[PDB]
Amino acid sequence: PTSCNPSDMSHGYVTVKPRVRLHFVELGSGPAVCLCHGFPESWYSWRYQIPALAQAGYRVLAMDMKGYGESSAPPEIEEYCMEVLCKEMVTFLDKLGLSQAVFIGHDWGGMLVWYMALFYPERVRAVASLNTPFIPANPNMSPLESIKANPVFDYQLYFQEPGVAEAELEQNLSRTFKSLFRASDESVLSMHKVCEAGGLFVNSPEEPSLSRMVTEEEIQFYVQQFKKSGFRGPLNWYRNMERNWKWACKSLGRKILIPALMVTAEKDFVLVPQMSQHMEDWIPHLKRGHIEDCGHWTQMDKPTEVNQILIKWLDSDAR
Amino acid sequence: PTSCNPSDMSHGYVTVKPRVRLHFVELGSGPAVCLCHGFPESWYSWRYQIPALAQAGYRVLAMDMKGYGESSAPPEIEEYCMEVLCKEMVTFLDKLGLSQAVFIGHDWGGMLVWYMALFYPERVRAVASLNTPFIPANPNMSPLESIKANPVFDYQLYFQEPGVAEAELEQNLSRTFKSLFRASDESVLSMHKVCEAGGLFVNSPEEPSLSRMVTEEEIQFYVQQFKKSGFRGPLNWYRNMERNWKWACKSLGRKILIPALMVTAEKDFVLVPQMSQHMEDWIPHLKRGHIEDCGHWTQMDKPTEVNQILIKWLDSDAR
Ligand SMILES: Fc1ccc(CCNCc2ccc(Oc3ccccc3)cc2)cc1
Ligand SMILES: Fc1ccc(CCNCc2ccc(Oc3ccccc3)cc2)cc1
Repeated sequence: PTSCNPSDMSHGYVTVKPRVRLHFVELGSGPAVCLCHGFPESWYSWRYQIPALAQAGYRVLAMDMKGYGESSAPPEIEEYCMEVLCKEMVTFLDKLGLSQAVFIGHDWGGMLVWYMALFYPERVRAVASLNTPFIPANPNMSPLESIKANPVFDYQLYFQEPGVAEAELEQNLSRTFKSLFRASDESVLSMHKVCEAGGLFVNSPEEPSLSRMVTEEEIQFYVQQFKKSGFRGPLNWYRNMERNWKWACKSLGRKILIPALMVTAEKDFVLVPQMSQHMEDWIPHLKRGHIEDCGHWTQMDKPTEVNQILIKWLDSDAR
Repeated sequence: PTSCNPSDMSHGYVTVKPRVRLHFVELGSGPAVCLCHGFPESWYSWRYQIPALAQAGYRVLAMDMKGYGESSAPPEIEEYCMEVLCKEMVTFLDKLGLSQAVFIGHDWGGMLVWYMALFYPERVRAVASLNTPFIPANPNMSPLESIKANPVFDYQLYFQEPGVAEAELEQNLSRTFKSLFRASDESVLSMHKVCEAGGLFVNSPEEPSLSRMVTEEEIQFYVQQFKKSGFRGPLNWYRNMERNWKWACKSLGRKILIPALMVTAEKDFVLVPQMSQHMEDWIPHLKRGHIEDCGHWTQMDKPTEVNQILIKWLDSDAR
């Protein structure tokens, strides 16, 4: 599928707060579709979707989320809680003069678009998440109790204290992204042996091989971007579990009423399909997509399939 | 009417050639409307139109034309001929993934959108010019002969040799813009005594008064921008008369077929309404607007009237 050359794009910048400006890439005409990547990614993670959606009749805005790439990376950890992040995206729409947009996210980005749909449905024409499900906040279950429940979520504990995961992730960026951006069958990480035996990459190859999903050129683009601000800002998306929990609790007792799409990935072994089992009771107008042989990095892994699911869903529920 | 605060806008950048990048301001959703200012202006000259068009259902892209503001200002004089300028605007659309846009221009910008309509009608949904008429090139009349015919066009002779007009225009920028941006009844310039008696401002007040059209704050914004690249780039739009003439001649014998609007200003004493007298024979689907009591700086002078004319015309001929 057609990808993007970064220098052949239109680049947009919007100031949402005094020292915070968001950067995005824009292509196409028609209804606005805002794409929100996950950790640790970039607008470039949507490179196979951007020209496909534009060609289908949509105006695509692919974000560099806060902390990433050309967007500002404020130092404070609380700048990366979901409450602040969502209101900045509302300001973003305001500054662009957009009454609403379609929101499509993946990973942390998918969590963000769910909460955009939940607290600002007025500004969200339609919402779609890849991998990330919407589970209502349990006001009786603290976040630490639920993380320290399912063992696959232990890498988030290693991500908590500032400076620790930054050091491992920044020490060699080419190794970091070549180790992460892999299909499920090529995976070199055990996300559970994380917090009692070194770190993320302690038992990974020092010079890992290049996944079938990516070229060397695409690895070096990610490498170049995370040389701008490093991994602190991206990691701070994990370091507000308790505030996100309290904020999410303030909405308990309301459903998401707008058109919605949930796309699950068979081989995403952390955000497993089954975690989405009962979103129908909270999201009455939910449509579904499901992709076989697809790991976590869904847009890179199965670009054709995701393109067909999104366009099919946009043409029937967003327009 | 609602204006714009510059820092509350979305700013876009597109690279159309190796050392040339165009800057624009963007607001709204709906059909694309590209606004192209004149000499010596800025995207800010459309400040009263941008929020009005967006509110009427249009996606506004207000350009900093080449040589101006935040857009690149290459040094070569030939970079500012109409042939190069128009193809860069085509590349601009390409990079944004826009099959076509509405083009609205004023002054030199209006000349540019006429030639966009003439050589690239496929990419122009509809075209509108304020003040600037479309007169077909006369292949028997050299440009110097026709300028040295009507005496009001003698300031263009003073603009020819590089460095001369730059010095007068840059010596005090606050004086330059306060002397230019005036209603017809407040005018301090005789554009004909230009080339045999000093220059543009030799018999103008050293500290001119502030026109009823503008505040001090708006003057200082123009002042701030023309501190970036100066007046050379803007002046170079006048220094390719013979190439524009030869290029325009290569199209003789064709009409402009697309929907079109010509807006004349009663008190524009250089681009007088009567210069547009016979554009109907070359532009069959031409609509007209006309604004009384309006000088050259049409968007600043009569903002309400221009807003009503454009929106009325867009809703019936562009959508
Ligand atoms: F190989 C890889 C590489 C990166 C990842 C990132 C996945 N993390 C996204 C995410 C989505 C929701 C989150 O909120 C919580 C928090 C606690 C419990 C349940 C949900 C926290 C993180 C996964 C595998
Ligand atoms: F007070 C002011 C301040 C600025 C201006 C600028 C007006 N100039 C725009 C323009 C439009 C077409 C042009 O092409 C020619 C060239 C020769 C003959 C006929 C048309 C040349 C310039 C006027 C009055």
